[PDB]
Amino acid sequence: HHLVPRGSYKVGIWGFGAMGSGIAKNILSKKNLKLVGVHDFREEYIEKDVGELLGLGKIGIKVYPDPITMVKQTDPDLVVIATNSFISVVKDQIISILKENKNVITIAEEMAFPFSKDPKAANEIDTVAKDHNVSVLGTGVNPGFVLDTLIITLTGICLNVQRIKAARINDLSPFGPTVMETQGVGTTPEEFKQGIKSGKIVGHIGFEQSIHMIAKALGWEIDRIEQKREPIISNVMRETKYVKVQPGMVAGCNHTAKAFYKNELLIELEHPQQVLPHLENVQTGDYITIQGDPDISMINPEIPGGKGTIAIATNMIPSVVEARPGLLTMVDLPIPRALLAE
Amino acid sequence: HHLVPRGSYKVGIWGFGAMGSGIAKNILSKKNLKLVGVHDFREEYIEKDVGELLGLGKIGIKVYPDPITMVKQTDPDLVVIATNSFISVVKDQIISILKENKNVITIAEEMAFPFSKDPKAANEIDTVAKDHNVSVLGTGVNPGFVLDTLIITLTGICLNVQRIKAARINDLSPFGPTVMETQGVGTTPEEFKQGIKSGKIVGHIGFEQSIHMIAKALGWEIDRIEQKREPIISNVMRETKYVKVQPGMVAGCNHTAKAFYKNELLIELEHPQQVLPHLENVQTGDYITIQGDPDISMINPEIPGGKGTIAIATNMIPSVVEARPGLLTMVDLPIPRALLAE
Ligand SMILES: NC(=O)c1ccc[n+]([C@@H]2O[C@H](COP(=O)([O-])OP(=O)(O)OC[C@H]3O[C@@H](n4cnc5c(N)ncnc54)[C@H](O)[C@@H]3O)[C@@H](O)[C@H]2O)c1
Ligand SMILES: NC(=O)c1ccc[n+]([C@@H]2O[C@H](COP(=O)([O-])OP(=O)(O)OC[C@H]3O[C@@H](n4cnc5c(N)ncnc54)[C@H](O)[C@@H]3O)[C@@H](O)[C@H]2O)c1
Repeated sequence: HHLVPRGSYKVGIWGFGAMGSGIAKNILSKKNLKLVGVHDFREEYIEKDVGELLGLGKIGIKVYPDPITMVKQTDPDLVVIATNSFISVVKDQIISILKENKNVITIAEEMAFPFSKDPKAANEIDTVAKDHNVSVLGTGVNPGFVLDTLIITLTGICLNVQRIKAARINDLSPFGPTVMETQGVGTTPEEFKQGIKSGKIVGHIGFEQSIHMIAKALGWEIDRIEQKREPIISNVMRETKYVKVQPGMVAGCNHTAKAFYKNELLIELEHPQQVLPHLENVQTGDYITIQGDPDISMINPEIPGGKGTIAIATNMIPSVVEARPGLLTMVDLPIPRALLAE
Repeated sequence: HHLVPRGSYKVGIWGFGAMGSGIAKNILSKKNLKLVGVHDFREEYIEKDVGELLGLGKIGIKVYPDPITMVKQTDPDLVVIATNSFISVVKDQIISILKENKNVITIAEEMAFPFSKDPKAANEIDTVAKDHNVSVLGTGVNPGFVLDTLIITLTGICLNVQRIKAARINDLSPFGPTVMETQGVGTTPEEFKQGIKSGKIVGHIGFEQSIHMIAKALGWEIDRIEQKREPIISNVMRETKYVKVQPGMVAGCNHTAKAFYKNELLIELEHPQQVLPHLENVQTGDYITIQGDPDISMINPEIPGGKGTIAIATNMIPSVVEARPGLLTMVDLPIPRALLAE
């Protein structure tokens, strides 16, 4: 009732890495968004022109050494935070922006649905947001879309849902050595085991967030989540510039999650990640099965993680600016849609 | 800012046919909805107990001969109108409810997005809704989901969209003689031609609504829509209790639509409807292709029209009750999701 609608929105960015620089380039293309400032803590970006960093020539938008200075001088309506995955780090970044009376989108995986896993941090964020009449959303391809929002959306044509099973199968081949390491690519089984114990081999971050969003959306409770991270052993040679997988070595990580209530399995999410999956007849894609009334079976190849994340983080901007105050989720907002290029 | 949120919602129904009786049964199953009244103009329903009509025993909810009496005595928060397809008929039904200060959902095909095709009727509805601080939504499987909402949602992971192509392929075999007639099943080509001219053979109602919703959502303009309705000629026998199709006869209707702007094709929607499509290797399903950055290719079998429509019309109820006043569309509301059974 009191919302003043706007026709264009100013955007700032905190974190000018792969995602945040993609986002900046995407915003620059939009008719109804304007990029007004960027911040990153690395000297290689600080005080440089964002246009020139992106290879577009000078556009007169600089990278600020400080995010609060950025916000105060450039006056964005919303800041996109593309920094870290973990609510223990990102919470203070989010709160810093909300205290300067701006909205936030983050792609941090633990922010897609933090209410069950990190209830104190969630409440702290929601409270600051409400106290400053601003909104926060965590989004992304996964978590934020393929294994949560999209699943939920499909249930909208169901009379009732019994259980969900979904899988995202990607190809790690495009990526660099850090990604290869986090999925154990190019390891022996023993090496993989020790990387899992040490945390060097991560698998996927977000299944708990997606499970809890789906559950909340459908009115279910979840009392237990079992996760497994198992090496994907190759029978063939798989090689990129940065990794060599021989037969018997690990080609990546099969991370799966099962969510229960009182020992009834309600949600099963699977995310095998490996290099060159087609070499052993694995087809990449996003696959959703809903068992209910009716049953639904649904994308090949899979939605690209990087490009899709850049996209959705951009595309949600107007909705978040226009949204009610608080810590919001994708389930609270109008359906995602692509914003018009200039 | 002024919205008082509710935890349960009372529902009324106008039109107790295949959809409206399905909807009533679905609402009766929900934890957070209560069915409070039904109206239909046929004597066979009027004054009968809805529970008994549905085979559930007496539940003490009757069918009213008058919808306004229904609303005044049973005090629903929202009325679902499942009567007719055409905005020329349904507009006055919708307006009648809005003037009694209640919200509306309708499944009328021309109400999914009436702003371009029927701008005077749309504005009249939007104006009455706003004047009475209530909301109206048109929804359904098609239009309302598969060839509009769902497509739009998928674009939310795109950087930009060039063009869309989508098809829904169903099987008419389950249906009765009226459906068979509207799709020309069991006709000769000459007969089909004359049924198209007379309006006995309809094809699909809604492509213009879906095209215009997708366009509006993406910020596109459409200046021309070309439609074709061509008979699907069988090479084999196809038979149900109510129809016999011999080789050379028509098995149904291939209705397609192409939407342009300045002669560039932006949206192509296809809905072949025929009996027993598998007999000539046609696979039923809903298929969406987005050409853009990135390209996206997406359900087999197709989302069931009847069950899915019952579902979505029910599932949107809380959102519409909670929504801002006016004539809304699926693009304005939170993502569809299944409501919890009691
Ligand atoms: N939800 C999803 O689907 C999704 C998808 C992609 C990435 N992510 C997450 O988004 C984050 C960003 O991914 P990326 O690929 O852009 O990573 P990146 O390493 O390429 O970029 C991170 C950037 O943030 C900067 N940065 C980090 N901490 C900072 C701080 N405290 N202050 C200022 N600048 C800081 C770094 O200097 C770097 O430029 C990661 O946590 C990633 O896992 C989520
Ligand atoms: N958007 C979609 O995907 C979608 C899907 C299914 C049906 N529909 C539409 O929904 C409508 C209902 O479909 P159905 O299969 O239930 O049709 P139906 O013929 O089985 O039921 C219509 C009912 O409405 C009653 N009725 C009609 N006009 C009335 C009036 N003026 N006052 C009171 N009662 C009245 C009839 O007596 C009948 O019981 C149709 O127009 C149909 O095309 C849309």
